[PDB]
Amino acid sequence: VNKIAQESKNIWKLQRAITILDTEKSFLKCMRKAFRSGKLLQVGFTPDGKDDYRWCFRVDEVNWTTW
Amino acid sequence: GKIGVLAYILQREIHEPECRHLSRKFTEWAYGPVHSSLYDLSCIDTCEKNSVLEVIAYSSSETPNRHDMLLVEPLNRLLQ
Amino acid sequence: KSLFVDSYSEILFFVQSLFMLVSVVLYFSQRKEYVASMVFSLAMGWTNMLYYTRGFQQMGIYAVMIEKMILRDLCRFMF
Amino acid sequence: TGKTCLLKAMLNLHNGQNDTIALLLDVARKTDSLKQFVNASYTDSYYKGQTALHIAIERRNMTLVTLLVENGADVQAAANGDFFKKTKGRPGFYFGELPLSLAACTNQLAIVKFLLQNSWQPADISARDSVGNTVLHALVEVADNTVDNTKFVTSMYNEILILGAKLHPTLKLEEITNRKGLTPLALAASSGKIGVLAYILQREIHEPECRHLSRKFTEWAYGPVHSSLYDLSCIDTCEKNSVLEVIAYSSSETPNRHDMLLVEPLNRLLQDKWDRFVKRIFYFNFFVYCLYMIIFTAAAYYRPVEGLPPYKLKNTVGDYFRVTGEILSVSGGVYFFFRGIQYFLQRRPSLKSLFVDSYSEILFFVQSLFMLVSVVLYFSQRKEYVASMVFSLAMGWTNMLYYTRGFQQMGIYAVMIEKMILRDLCRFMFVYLVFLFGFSTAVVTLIEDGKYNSLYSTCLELFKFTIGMGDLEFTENYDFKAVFIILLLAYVILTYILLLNMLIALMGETVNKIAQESKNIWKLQRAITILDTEKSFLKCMRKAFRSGKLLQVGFTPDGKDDYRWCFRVDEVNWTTW
Amino acid sequence: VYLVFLFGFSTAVVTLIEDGKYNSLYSTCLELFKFTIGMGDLEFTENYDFKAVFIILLLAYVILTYILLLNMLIALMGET
Ligand SMILES: CCCCCCCCCCCCC(=O)O[C@@H](COC(=O)CCC)COP(=O)(O)O[C@H]1[C@H](O)[C@@H](O)[C@@H](O)[C@@H](O)[C@@H]1O
Ligand SMILES: CCCCCCCCCCCCC(=O)O[C@@H](COC(=O)CCC)COP(=O)(O)O[C@H]1[C@H](O)[C@@H](O)[C@@H](O)[C@@H](O)[C@@H]1O
Repeated sequence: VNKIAQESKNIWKLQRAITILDTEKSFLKCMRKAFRSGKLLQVGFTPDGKDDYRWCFRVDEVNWTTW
Repeated sequence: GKIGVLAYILQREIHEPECRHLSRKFTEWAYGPVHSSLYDLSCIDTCEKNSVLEVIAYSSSETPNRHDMLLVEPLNRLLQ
Repeated sequence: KSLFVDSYSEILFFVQSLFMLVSVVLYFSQRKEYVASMVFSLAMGWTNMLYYTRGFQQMGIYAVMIEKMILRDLCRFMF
Repeated sequence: TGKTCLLKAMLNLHNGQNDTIALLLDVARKTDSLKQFVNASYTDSYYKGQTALHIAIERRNMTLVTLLVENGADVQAAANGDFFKKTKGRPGFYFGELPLSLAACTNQLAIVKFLLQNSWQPADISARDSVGNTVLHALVEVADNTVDNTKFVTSMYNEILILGAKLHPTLKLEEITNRKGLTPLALAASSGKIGVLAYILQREIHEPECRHLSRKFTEWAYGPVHSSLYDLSCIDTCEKNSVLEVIAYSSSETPNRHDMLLVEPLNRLLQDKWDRFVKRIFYFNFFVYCLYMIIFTAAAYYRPVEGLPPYKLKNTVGDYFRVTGEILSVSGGVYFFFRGIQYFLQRRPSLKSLFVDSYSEILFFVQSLFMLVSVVLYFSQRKEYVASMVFSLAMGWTNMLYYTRGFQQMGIYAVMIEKMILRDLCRFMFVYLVFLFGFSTAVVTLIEDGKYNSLYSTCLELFKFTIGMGDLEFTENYDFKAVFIILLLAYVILTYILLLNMLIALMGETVNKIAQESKNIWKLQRAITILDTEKSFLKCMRKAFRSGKLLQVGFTPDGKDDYRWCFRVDEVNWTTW
Repeated sequence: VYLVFLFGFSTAVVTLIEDGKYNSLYSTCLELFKFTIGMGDLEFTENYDFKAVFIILLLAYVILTYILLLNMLIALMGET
């Protein structure tokens, strides 16, 4: 038990990930809300004049250094 | 199971002209110490065949770091 | 080999169902031994309840620890 | 949104420069007027109140700050839009809404000093935002107990105090309260900002005309030895938010509520209070409770065995003693009942703090409830009162462990018992009960027309394995003996060999990790005991107020002298002669 | 701690019992002690009413002393 704590957390997270993927693959209801994060424009400037919408996922962060 | 390369790619941010579009991590706003980043998630959440989540989850049990790869930041937050 | 070194829960649920089906066959085969099958399935069914401890962080991690104890320490000790 | 061209230009700076800003300001001057232009601000509910000065500060552009202030910008413009509120469910950044608090919250000391000591419009250092929080309150808010954050927050807090004293010697910044009545010290204590609290409580300022601001003073220092003094104002006692009261009666969600009492003056003060005042009272309370439980045990043990209570009192000594003990036991039950109600009413727990914390008061209340139910059944002519009474009796004896606090060795042991029950026994009992019920159902299904053949008897019979009494051949009323024995062996292996030994391993793992947490929790438990004792006190005793009214500096900002009830701590150092 | 638990539940059980073979603080104290050494009968008497109360008391005692406290003692001695 002293040695498998982190391994146990990792395996649990993997087991939950498998459950999630099976649920989203089955879904029994033609639900599209399983597709998360929203179709946002990251740059809006591809190598050509077009804009790129890339389904990005938002993460807030706070840092008190490197002002 | 090349966790290092995966960790690099998923949060790659390129600060120069004509190579911004190559990034997969973008910073939208940053007021003070607070800033809101955006991860790409193309071919992570869903795609034609090889979604990264599908590839890791349905790995063959011999991949070296199949347990650790999900600790990479955007994947952990996305699964939660 | 991947069939047995990994995906234990699929095996256990499948074996539960196998015992159930053998129970049905014996039941309609006019053998009392269907009871012998049924109880085994019943026992396994309740132990397979632990499959659902995932989704609960404390209990899921605990269940993984139980799994690993069975595979490593209980196996060596029992031999 | 309502943003003007100036605000658009300010949000687009190239290496901190944008020449069109001075162009727009000069044009505004020459057109009609500037004061409305330079104070233009957003109107939408998200960025409401944001103005160019805020943008200058957050961009860390000194030049624009100086220019905008010079041109008559409002240094008291409050940005109270939704992005500038706490609002845990939305993104944003709280900083106190004011340019001075914004400068302080972003580690920009030069801008703070300029805003305070500019020629055109100096900032009001005592100003308060919509929440009532002034700069010091905001600085407490932005703390998160991390090293790099805490360093600058403590430093800026120090510097703002120095500047406030120099500019307004008669102003007492730390005495300002927000809408909640909290001073920055009380706010730091309530919110668990242990770093800032540790800074404040032992603050020492070595310079003339700022000595009075310190809270740690050195009276004499002969050689390596020197005797320091801690202020203890608003720690030991005050109007509302005593620091000890704030920490002890925290809502259990405060991050560092266990750690905050490790701060030196608090720990020494609590120990002094204990030894001087509370130790004797607590021991006496323990003695009284022991007498109560002995009397209750004696009353219950000698209950009559005839049917149909209540029972006629026999004119004999033993029955007089029995009914006397019964009356006293019911009295004590009522006492703990009303104490539980009083605790609930005074603390008003929000139905989660009622269960996730304060287990002792719940247990004593439950004991008293069982006593009252016992009385009701007793006079209701039901023998079932016995069923109630015994539970109360059992709980009463186990509640004796409540008094293991106040003993350093035993209280830690009691805390570890609590943690074992809450973590490891709960997880084990869930899994064990799943296995037990599953195999019980299997075995009782196999058994037919036997003595057992029933869920209760088979469950108990399998449970006997856990206590080392499993028969392993308790019945033959089945067919397929091989199936029966296989089930029992599998149950034994899975539960007895694996799970109990795994429980031992996990308890060993847990004990290795909760040593310091146990010391902190025990210290907190004893602190709560001390505060309750000094709060009730039943005699109007003034010895509870410790440390003695000493003169610290004797030189306030005016010629008055300061008597601050300081607490003396003697210390030695064999370095830095 | 163990003696507090033992005495508390002994007094509870001997209170519940009436006019039995045990019906005495010593006999019940010894009988509950037998659980600690792995010899607890768990049905040592029926001289009561309220069987559910009796069995609930014994199970609570067993859980608190045998399962919790003894394993806790082992863990603490390991730390020591
Ligand atoms: C007569 C009665 C006999 C019953 C005997 C059985 C008792 C336990 C029953 C409890 C049920 C728990 C369960 O359902 O199975 C547990 C483990 O079961 C065992 O330990 C079998 C011991 C044989 C988790 O199974 P899982 O599918 O998650 O396997 C994990 C992969 O998924 C994951 O990707 C990783 O590769 C990870 O390394 C894998 O483990
Ligand atoms: C039929 C018979 C059954 C008896 C069942 C019960 C047996 C145990 C009886 C032992 C009595 C010990 C006791 O009297 O209670 C112990 C806790 O024991 C339990 O775990 C009860 C589980 C229910 C201390 O409770 P405490 O009030 O100190 O809670 C702490 C706060 O005070 C502190 O400020 C912190 O917030 C900390 O996080 C809190 O924990």
